[PDB]
Amino acid sequence: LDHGLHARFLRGLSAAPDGAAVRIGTTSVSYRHLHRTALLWAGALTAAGARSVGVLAGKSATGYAGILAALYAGAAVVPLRPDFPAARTREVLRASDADVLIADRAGLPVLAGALAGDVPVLAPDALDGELPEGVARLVPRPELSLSEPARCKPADPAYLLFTSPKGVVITHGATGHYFDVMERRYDFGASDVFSQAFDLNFDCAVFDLFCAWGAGATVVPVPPPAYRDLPGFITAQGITVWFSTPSVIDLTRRLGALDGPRMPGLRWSLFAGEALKCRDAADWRAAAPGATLENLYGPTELTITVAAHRWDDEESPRAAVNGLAPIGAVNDGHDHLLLGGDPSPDEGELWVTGPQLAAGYLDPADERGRFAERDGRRWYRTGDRVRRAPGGDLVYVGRLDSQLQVVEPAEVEHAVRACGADDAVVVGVTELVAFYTGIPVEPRELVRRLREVVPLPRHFRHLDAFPLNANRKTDRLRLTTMAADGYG
Ligand SMILES: C[C@H](N)C(=O)NS(=O)(=O)OC[C@H]1O[C@@H](n2cnc3c(N)ncnc32)[C@H](O)[C@@H]1O
Repeated sequence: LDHGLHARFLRGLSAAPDGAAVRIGTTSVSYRHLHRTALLWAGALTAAGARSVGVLAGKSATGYAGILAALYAGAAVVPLRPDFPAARTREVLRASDADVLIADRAGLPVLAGALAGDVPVLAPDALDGELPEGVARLVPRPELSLSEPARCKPADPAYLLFTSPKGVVITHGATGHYFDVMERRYDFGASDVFSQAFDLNFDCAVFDLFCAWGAGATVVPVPPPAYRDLPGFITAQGITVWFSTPSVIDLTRRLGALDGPRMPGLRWSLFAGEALKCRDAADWRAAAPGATLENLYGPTELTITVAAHRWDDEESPRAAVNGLAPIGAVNDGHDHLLLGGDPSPDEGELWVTGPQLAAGYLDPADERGRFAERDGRRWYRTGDRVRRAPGGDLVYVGRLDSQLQVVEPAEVEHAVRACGADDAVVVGVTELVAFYTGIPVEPRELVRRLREVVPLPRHFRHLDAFPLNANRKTDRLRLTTMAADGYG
């Protein structure tokens, strides 16, 4: 089992071959059935010489098997979003130099557009007349099926993932170090049931898949209606491990769904992608009291997550800064610094180096200003302002470049929440606009409260919800435009 990332799936296969690898609605696909499908598809990918495989698919059997088939063929997985604009998907195919495309039924309608810039398509569910004319089809033959998955070197690409817009090359070796280190934090086993909440083109979906599969556990895609009541969905499905952006907490709370211990069977409550508020952690924890909660942090260029904090109902609120839970300690095997060009013991840009470094970007020229040399080593400059609490825990404060002159928006946001908002986004237009959710407050009352907690924005906007970007993060760029249009 030295194959690479996909060796995690082989370990599940060995532990629960006939157990459910993926549960899609009212049906399951077994490890064994995914394995054989991937061997079959990989034989076709191998015969066509595939080094990079576009996976143009949703949360379908085809899409999960397509990921595995790509890895089984020794190729990088290049996830493509069927619901993304076709022209964007064209750019990604060009940039990644994808050799083959695997498409499910959600991918078919976008495929004519996707291929309108030599790239055969493996689309099991399609009829011939459903592929655009010109496009050659990969029809996997059982006689060319591999007898076993390709074995890859730690340097080989496993995944090509795009940030929000550069292509990041994630290696087998880096995911190998990642899962080795994350597995040791947890107690996953074959009876666990993992959410699959992240989109397939977002790096955290790799944790969903390979932590579950590494344990012989079951992956359960979270369909969009489920967000009307996440705790109901978790309990109905017997989900033991939950992982998402922490926006789902305020969402669930707002809908009245976060009242009482509605998730008794949950064991792990994991959040990544944006700042986690203390208050949000404690609220989720009351709703899922038998689940350990963790705040997981990191950028795509450091393989999935690169720091972790295990929430403690008593200690974490003490270490909190600006109402935000700590991001904790960097993953084992990594060093970090907080730079001001001089290191600080207290606060600065977080720089990290270690085995989880991406191999780099699809265009090396993009590395400059992002990857950096220091003390003979290669680091990733996160562009995040991070503080060290007493205790040693790191705490994320904000984007390094968010500072203004009129000011640290994150301190204003914290003051708005201490005055009663569920959440706040403070942006510049130079003056301040403070968007907030929660109970509406007349702005002169909000100012009175803010002068009481911090002895100020000139404009306050109440929203039912912040807008979210493609990754289900607060869309701060959208809000900055809303501010400029309204008050420029
Ligand atoms: C978790 C996933 N690797 C991710 O979100 N990658 S990303 O490249 O899309 O975005 C990374 C940025 O999200 C923010 N972020 C990610 N996880 C976070 C956490 N737990 N707390 C605060 N900020 C976080 C930071 O600004 C970070 O640099």
